[PDB]
Amino acid sequence: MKKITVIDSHTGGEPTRLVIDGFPDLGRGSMAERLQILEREHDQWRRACVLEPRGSDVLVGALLCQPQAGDACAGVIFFNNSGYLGMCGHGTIGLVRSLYHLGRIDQGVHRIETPVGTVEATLHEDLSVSVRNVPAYRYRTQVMLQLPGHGKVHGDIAWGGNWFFLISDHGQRIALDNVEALTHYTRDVRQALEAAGITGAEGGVIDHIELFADDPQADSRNFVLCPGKAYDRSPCGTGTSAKLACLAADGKLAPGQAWRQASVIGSQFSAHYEKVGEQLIPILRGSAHISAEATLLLDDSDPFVWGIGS
Amino acid sequence: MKKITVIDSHTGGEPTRLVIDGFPDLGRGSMAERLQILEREHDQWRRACVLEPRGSDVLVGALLCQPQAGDACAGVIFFNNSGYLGMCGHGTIGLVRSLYHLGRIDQGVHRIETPVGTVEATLHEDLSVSVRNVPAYRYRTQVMLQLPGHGKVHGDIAWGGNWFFLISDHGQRIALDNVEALTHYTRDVRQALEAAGITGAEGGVIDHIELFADDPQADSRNFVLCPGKAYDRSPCGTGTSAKLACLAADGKLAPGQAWRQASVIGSQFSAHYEKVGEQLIPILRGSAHISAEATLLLDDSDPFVWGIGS
Ligand SMILES: O=C([O-])c1ccc[nH]1
Ligand SMILES: O=C([O-])c1ccc[nH]1
Ligand code: NA
Ligand code: NA
Repeated sequence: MKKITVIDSHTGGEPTRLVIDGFPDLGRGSMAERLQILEREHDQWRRACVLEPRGSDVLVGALLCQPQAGDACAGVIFFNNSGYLGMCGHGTIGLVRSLYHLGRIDQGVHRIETPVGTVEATLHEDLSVSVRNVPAYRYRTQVMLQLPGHGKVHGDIAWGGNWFFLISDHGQRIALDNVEALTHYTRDVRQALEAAGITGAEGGVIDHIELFADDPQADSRNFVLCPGKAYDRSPCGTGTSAKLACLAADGKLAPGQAWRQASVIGSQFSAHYEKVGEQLIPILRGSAHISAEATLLLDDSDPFVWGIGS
Repeated sequence: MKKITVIDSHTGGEPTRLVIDGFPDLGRGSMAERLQILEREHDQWRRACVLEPRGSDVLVGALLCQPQAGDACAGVIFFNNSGYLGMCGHGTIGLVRSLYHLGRIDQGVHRIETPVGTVEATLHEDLSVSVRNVPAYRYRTQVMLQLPGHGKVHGDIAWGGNWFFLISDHGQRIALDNVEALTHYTRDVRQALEAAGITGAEGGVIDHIELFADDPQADSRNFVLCPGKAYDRSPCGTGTSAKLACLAADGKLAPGQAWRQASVIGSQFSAHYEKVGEQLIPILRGSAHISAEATLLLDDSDPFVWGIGS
């Protein structure tokens, strides 16, 4: 039995499996270079960690890495049931809260290396975490999409640390009891995007889809389809970052102004942005809670030792 | 803060969360009496253990209990995302394999108390487990059912440790890549059963639905919808038990004869039955593997400490 030592947490219901020991050595390169090696040479390990039976389709994993920079407290690579993420907001909140749980950091400011750049997390007195994310921006606005059976929708294409399509005119009901219909709708959206050749910058695959609606207890409520067709239980840190860039460009949110984003299950992030140069810097605040301390055990006689399915 | 100590395993891909410490005390009564107490007074604990975010909709839990009988090695209560099970074949295989992992038993024959009676498990040299289940029987045969959009189907109503509706003339393709349509189909079947007021013996709610099909490498492949609308990744021990009773009554399987049942994801059980009196005793053999050793942590500040959702 190979062993993988993890701290499982969740942020607003969205889980993070922080791998603290047991994965193959990925060398001493950047987090982006280590991601390439992990995917190319050791992708079976991602599958063991986060697919059924030892994980779940909902699960996002985070491999804790020694960072290159002396002033960074950690590096991380994020992954899910289908592949690799860029940044991960809920995941970074989970990582920091987990490092605190392990006694490796205290309250204060920490820099975390990721495959898309270094972010800065503040662990507050209440143990919530603010993440100063990589820069966010809108690439295209009100891109028209024909949805069979639904008709035309318009969406923004925006980068928040992953690529998102953001839709307000969907006409769908956003609530936990409707996640089946919402999942089908957003799958159809991604299909339509793929059909029409619509990408982000430099042919970036738009693999996250988010729908927005009014909420009586927040500025907005969202539903977010992740690359592997599981939904985000949280308001989605990178997704909300993309949203801030869109609001700003539309003249609807100024620097420093708070924006409360509720998730499909009612959890909340508060967010604002700062302007540095031409760049918009999204800052997200939320809380994670520890779910479990676990050691995954990989039995060589188990036919699903490297995970179930395709 | 509060801790729940578990051994997670899976049987042919179907997970079992064996709770070995941390649940409230349920007294010294029978397993059935303890189930009553667990559900009435402590159902939040089931939810904390097996619902999101610390569990999954797929997960079946098994609370380890001290048995009443001096010659029993353990008692168990089984539960899922919706409520409580009776017996659980895959879960018993997982329990026995987990007790061996913990060094609490060795290879040989063990009696396990359950809410529907005592079963006998044999842990073999290859670490597979044979479970001699409680008696099984067919209650009604070829019950007619109109399915709006399909229509009509015929099924058997049978007890294998839980109540099942068993269908062969469904016209559905049974494979992992089709679980979405299979889930809808069985949901409708159950919908139709409730509509017509169809039950098992003494008003027994038929809460498991199973479809059967031919298989090139087994006698049959099945899809099993569990009470909480998750599917069984295993061939389903109690489900296959019910199947043996139906086959026997139809003159299609004699005592001692092997029946190989494949699951929707390709895992297999081998099964046969023995005849004692007017009773049919189903015997199921399969293998579990350990997934993880974990300590669930229940943070009082966590909004979802007792689980997400309805
Ligand atoms: O919080 C996020 O940034 C995220 C991306 C995918 C899932 N969660
Ligand atoms: O294996 C079984 O008996 C079972 C029942 C529900 C899920 N698995
Ligand atoms: Na509002
Ligand atoms: Na066959």
